[PDB]
Amino acid sequence: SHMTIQKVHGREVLDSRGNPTVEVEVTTEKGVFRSAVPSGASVYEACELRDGDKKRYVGKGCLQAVKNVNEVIGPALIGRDELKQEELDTLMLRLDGTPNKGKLGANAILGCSMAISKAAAAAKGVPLYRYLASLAGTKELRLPVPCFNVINGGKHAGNALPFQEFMIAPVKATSFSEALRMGSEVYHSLKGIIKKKYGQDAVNVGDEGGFAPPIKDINEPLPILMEAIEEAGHRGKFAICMDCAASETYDEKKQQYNLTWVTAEQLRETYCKWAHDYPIVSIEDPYDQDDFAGFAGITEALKGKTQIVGDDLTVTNTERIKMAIEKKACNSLLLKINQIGTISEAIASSKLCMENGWSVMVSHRSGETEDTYIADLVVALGSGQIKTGAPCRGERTAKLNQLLRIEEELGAHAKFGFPGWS
Amino acid sequence: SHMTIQKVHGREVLDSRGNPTVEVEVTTEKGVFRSAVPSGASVYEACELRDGDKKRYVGKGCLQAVKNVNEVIGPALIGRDELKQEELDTLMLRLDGTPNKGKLGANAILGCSMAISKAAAAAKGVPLYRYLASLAGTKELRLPVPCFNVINGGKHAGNALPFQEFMIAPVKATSFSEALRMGSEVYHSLKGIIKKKYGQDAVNVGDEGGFAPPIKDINEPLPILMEAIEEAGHRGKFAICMDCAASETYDEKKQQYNLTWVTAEQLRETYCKWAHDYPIVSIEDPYDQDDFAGFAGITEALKGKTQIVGDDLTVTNTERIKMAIEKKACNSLLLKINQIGTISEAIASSKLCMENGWSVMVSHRSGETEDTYIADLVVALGSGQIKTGAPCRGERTAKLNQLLRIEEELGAHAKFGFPGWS
Ligand SMILES: [Zn+2]
Ligand SMILES: [Zn+2]
Ligand SMILES: [Zn+2]
Ligand SMILES: [Zn+2]
Repeated sequence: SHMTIQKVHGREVLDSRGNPTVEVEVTTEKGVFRSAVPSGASVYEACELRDGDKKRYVGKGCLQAVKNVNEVIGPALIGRDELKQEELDTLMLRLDGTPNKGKLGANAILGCSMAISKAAAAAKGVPLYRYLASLAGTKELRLPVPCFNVINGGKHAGNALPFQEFMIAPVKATSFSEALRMGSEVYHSLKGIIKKKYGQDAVNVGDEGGFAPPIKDINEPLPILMEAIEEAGHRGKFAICMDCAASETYDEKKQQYNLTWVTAEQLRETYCKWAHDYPIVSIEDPYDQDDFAGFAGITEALKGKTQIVGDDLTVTNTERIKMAIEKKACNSLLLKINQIGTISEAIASSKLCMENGWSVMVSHRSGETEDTYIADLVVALGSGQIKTGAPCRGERTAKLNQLLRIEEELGAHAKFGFPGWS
Repeated sequence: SHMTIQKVHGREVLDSRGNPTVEVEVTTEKGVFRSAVPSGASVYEACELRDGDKKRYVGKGCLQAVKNVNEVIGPALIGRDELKQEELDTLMLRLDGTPNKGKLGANAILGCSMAISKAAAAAKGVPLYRYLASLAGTKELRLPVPCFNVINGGKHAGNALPFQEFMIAPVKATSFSEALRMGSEVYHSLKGIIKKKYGQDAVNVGDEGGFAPPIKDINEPLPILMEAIEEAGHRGKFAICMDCAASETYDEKKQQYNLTWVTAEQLRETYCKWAHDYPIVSIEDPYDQDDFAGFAGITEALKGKTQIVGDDLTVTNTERIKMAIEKKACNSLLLKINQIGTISEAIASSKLCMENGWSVMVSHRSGETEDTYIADLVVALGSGQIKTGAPCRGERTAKLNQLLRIEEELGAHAKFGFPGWS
């Protein structure tokens, strides 16, 4: 019939770091719907298909993934009812036939899954976040507390700092508008504080908009963030979220954490000390991707005070998530749609986790685009936690602006934040 | 009647640096059309209205500008035919009544002018760039050579480098696709070259996605860019564009250029030496905003080999442009829509310049957004020269991706590049 999918086309585009990624457009009677796939540039993840042709983009081309969209998936979608998300996502999973989307590519299937949901939402006559909420059966929509990336370390910075991300979050804000503003003002106080204590050539930013100051000391980042919060004029209104990415400094051969050498229990120490002294309400990957025992041991320890977020642990993987749920290895799931492959599965994983008392933090990827899907997504799941970078760089601010638009659209009574952090 | 403007709404959003700016939406029977205003964070420019309220965004709020959209311009636009660009833009100029748009604000009028053109294009049934080309009477559309920002100096970097921007341009590319790819690959070779000669904590990027290495030497940037071009594998396919922003180091009290102290004729020297030895096909603001005599003296000197681009000289100002045209102070106009205020005037200035043999380089602003208007604009004017930053950072890549979409849409026969640089 009529209101059916008419065209499906994919193409190569650049992400925020100059690397190619996939973009898909689904055309229907109501228009053209386009979605772009994020990239993290980093085993449990769904397969991201790259050309590997050193002649183009240093082998990072996505021509094969685009081709799979234009030649295999697209033609199977022509004529189909875009309203059937689960049915269409299932078709693509079956079209691929492998557990990790290795034949067609997760970066080929995801663009389609996303664009389909956008076309279906338009067909229904409601914004994306509303269509996705009904899809996820979400009872209450809500604007998330944005966790802004402001200080980099580890593999991220040519620093003396081992841990990865240091974030600030306006938990006490009463609206996303105020939240975004506060985050912004603090980000600027920080820029000025870092320029004074490290120099002008120290405020340039990393992939996520945050700073990578030459921090040569480990108990320096937290206090500097408190000072920036203080100076911005928002003392007591923020909390802190960390992403240790502890795997990047762990080798079993030693069962060591070279920060110098420290171990787990001798690590669960630094954490507790930082979670007792600072308002750190969330720690991501405090341990290695497989140190389950250590994972669950820091989860019940900091329970009620600091959520433990799984990333290199859950890798947004179904099997991996259930292993974590069973061993209580963590209580917060970082949701990266491109690590799983489809929206039906992404939503399924969020629901499974929330059903087990877990919280969900929707996040971006190191390599983002002007795409704003996760903005509508985080609101549709009503999780109240998202991480799309510092309030700097277009691929980050595009999401923050979309959240502003969603709030305005919902009205003064729109709910804001994570109830456990307010 | 029917296909008329139904709603006009403005709001505050964040640009790529965390600072507020204006965004406008024009709703018609065919949909919602939104455009965001760029910001350069820097006398001849049209007025950018800021709140000046230190309580919000350090006085950078744009509530007054948004309010002017929602309360003065918007209501005057309800019911109007969006097809009449010049008529509607003229109305807004008259609504403001001041030569510099100081009553309503250039950042209030521009969003409206832009969104109106988008709504009119949809009403006509053609993409934005096509509607704008007919509006500008452009005879031949063409994809521009992108001039990528890769090395920062002056007020831009805590460098020992005085001059502002150093850009690379794939002039010999045969298509925008190839152009974007080459630019990207070189950008990556550069990242690796700079990391080796300056360190890991030296590849973080500036506002425009480029690098601000600790270059402590002045004849270092050019050779490093040639090396990066060479290594990427595109020897002889690139050219170089510079933005001296010579005003930032000039004080008449002295009539000096503190690079140390050098003068004009003793500056026109370094330029010539760099334009004789390197493939520098374009120099922006080689002199102070008022050193006309020096401006025209370097224009006929490097004529045929290196275009002289006016920025702090022309400030996209009508009166300023005519003074330059008369004295042959330069031959290339940097086009910044938010420096003038409306699309009719922006297009008028481009046509006036091209009619006098000048070239036109459409550009972004230090503070951009996920907006992609200038992508369709540069193509609509058929100038073949645009500058939207390095192939890094979403507010820059969003434009580069839009250009990719425009090319694909035009077809294999689509023209690419600036004929004088090919
Ligand atoms: Zn990170
Ligand atoms: Zn992580
Ligand atoms: Zn610049
Ligand atoms: Zn300039």
